[PDB]
Amino acid sequence: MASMERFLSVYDEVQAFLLDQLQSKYEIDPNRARYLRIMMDTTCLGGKYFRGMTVVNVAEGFLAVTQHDEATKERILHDACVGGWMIEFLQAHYLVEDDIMDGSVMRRGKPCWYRFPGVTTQCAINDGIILKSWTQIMAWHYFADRPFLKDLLCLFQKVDYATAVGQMYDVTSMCDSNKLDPEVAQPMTTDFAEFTPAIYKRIVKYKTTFYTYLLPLVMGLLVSEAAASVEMNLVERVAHLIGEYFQVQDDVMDCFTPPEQLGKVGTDIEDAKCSWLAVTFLGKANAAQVAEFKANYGEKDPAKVAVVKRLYSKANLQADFAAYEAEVVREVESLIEQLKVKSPTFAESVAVVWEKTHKR
Amino acid sequence: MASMERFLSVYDEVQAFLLDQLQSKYEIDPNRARYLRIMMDTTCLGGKYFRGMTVVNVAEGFLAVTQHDEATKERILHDACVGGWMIEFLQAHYLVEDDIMDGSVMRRGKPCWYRFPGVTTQCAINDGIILKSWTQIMAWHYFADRPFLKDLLCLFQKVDYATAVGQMYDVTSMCDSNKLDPEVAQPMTTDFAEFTPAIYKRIVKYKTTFYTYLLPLVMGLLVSEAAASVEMNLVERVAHLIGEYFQVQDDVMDCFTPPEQLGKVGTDIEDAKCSWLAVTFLGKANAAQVAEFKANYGEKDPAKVAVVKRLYSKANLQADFAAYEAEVVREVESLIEQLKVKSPTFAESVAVVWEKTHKR
Ligand SMILES: CC[C@H]1CC[C@H](N2CCOCC2)CC1
Ligand SMILES: CC[C@H]1CC[C@H](N2CCOCC2)CC1
Ligand SMILES: [Zn+2]
Ligand SMILES: [Zn+2]
Ligand SMILES: [Zn+2]
Ligand SMILES: [Zn+2]
Repeated sequence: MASMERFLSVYDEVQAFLLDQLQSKYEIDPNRARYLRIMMDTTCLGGKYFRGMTVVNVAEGFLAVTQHDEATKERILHDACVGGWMIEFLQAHYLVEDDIMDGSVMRRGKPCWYRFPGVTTQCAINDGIILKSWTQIMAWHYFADRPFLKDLLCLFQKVDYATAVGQMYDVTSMCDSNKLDPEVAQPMTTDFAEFTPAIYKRIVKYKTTFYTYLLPLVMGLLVSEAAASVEMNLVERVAHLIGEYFQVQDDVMDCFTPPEQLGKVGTDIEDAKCSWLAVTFLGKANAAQVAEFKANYGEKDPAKVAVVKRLYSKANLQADFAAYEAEVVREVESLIEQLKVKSPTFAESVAVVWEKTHKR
Repeated sequence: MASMERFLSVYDEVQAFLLDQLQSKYEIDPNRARYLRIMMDTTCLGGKYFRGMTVVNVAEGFLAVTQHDEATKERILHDACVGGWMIEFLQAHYLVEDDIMDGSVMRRGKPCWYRFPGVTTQCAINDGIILKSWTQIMAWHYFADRPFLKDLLCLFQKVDYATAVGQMYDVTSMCDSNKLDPEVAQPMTTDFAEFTPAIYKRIVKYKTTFYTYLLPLVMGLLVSEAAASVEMNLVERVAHLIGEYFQVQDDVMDCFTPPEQLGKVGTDIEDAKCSWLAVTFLGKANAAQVAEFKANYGEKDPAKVAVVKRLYSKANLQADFAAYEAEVVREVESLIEQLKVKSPTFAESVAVVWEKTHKR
């Protein structure tokens, strides 16, 4: 059975489980069940399933090099699908709540869940809570007797928390740290002193890399009972690196990829986000250019946003991107090596992850 | 050591742990640590700590009848405090997100967290996520080697999910079930056919009783290693009953307790909530009164809200409350009995829970 077909089948099975348990154990009625099935489909399906599929792909790699009964291979693949769906639903939880937080209009060329006429923010916040609770219901049901249950739950729990901290770093990235104060409305930075490479790195590492790269790779190891084929410090370092790279790309596309191809109107400029472009720009600009950046950044006025766009386009940022890109290709290859020692299999999965990221 | 002093001390210890781990392991900076410490204090302190204190009180009851070393008594009390704080922080998570969902202004005579000038909804949604993640960080840290770890986590997980489902039942309680549809904006019910005792009961059971009553009692048993001193079906039935009773009181006070004494302007009438008053009113009203209720309910106009208030006050609802109150006193006493068999200790704790609820 092809891996995608398997992964999508398991969604139908998990959905049916969740909804069936709502009726048999939570006293739900058919119309509320239907609303939650619609919610589930709309918030969880539609992407490429990169994150869930990585869990499957890692597990399929160990299956080729490890002796097992047929029934065990099937169980391991089924566990990888369920775990992959836990990461997809975790993502979904975050997408729903982030879109509410940020006033987003569209994602994947379709309205944000909260903007659906019969949803509203009042329901969408809680819909998002339910999405994350589902991930735990899946874990406890499907993995109740698995030796990896504790490690999976503890790992999931740490990644979730990192992601939340990451969101906090992100939403506060345009404030002066020393000005943060629940009692006082937060002004945007005037100096941009906190738009550094290290600070950017901290945002991206927590907000994205933990859930997008670390968790799918390690989940694959956990369901394969194969955490000993790796040096965990290496899996960390490689995932952080691939993760950062991926966010840099999204940061560049927010600005420069047409809204139709992007699936949303990018607003990082008007939101004053600490993006790769703003940081990298500020790292090379002269005093006149820094002045002009400061006069136009984080402002809804399209002229001022077009001013920021002009500075970036004129600053030869492609040269900086290319150089960052060469250094990451370099470091990632070195990490794949250092992993190839213990597991050609895992190094190969990490190689494929890297390729899908690099080639998008 | 008095139990409250102990419980509050453990908060300072857990806070210090959480914040220290953010700095040593999540790369946090002092001003973001301060923002989260403020967040934590403002969202988690200020109530009576009924829910967390019940965990402690249950455990103190078993300590009086069970042989243990001093060091073990201290460990059990410390575990009960931590677990009690997990329920308090779970509550906090829900209060923060609910207040955002509902457009609330005040709770406990102070502004809702999201309304604080340097918070905003963009941050408060995620602050709420962090609050719930904290409960898991506490559990994994403090209970890492405890035999009850799995049962605690699985229980916590089910209660959380029930609470979320409960919120869904609550926010949709004024819609016709057959009209729920993410694609279509939801009109308020015109027939009130779903304002029944059974339906009300389903809302309250999921939204409130699981986290307020079931979880503190069972957590106390779990940390005491004492789940065998009880028939779990009885602990369930008694908690549902005490839980319903408590919500009926809050439903009555939303309407009839002055805003200064209540700590918020009650809006159940204008929100068209399926409250004990609306259900009980509709269960005894004549055709003329039902007409008048339908013409005035779920409307911001203070005259129409004062019209609903007049109907209730004229409908002799105190007679219905008194009768409900006698039947619950009756059934709760019967349940305490049925529990007294296996554990005078646990029956006594449940007796105290009941008294604190009944006497408020
Ligand atoms: C294309 C890169 C995107 C992927 C989605 C990322 N965040 C969405 C909301 O919170 C979770 C993570 C932001 C970067
Ligand atoms: C005095 C009774 C109150 C206690 C708080 C209840 N809910 C608040 C928001 O979600 C969690 C539960 C509503 C009833
Ligand atoms: Zn965001
Ligand atoms: Zn982006
Ligand atoms: Zn509410
Ligand atoms: Zn209320």
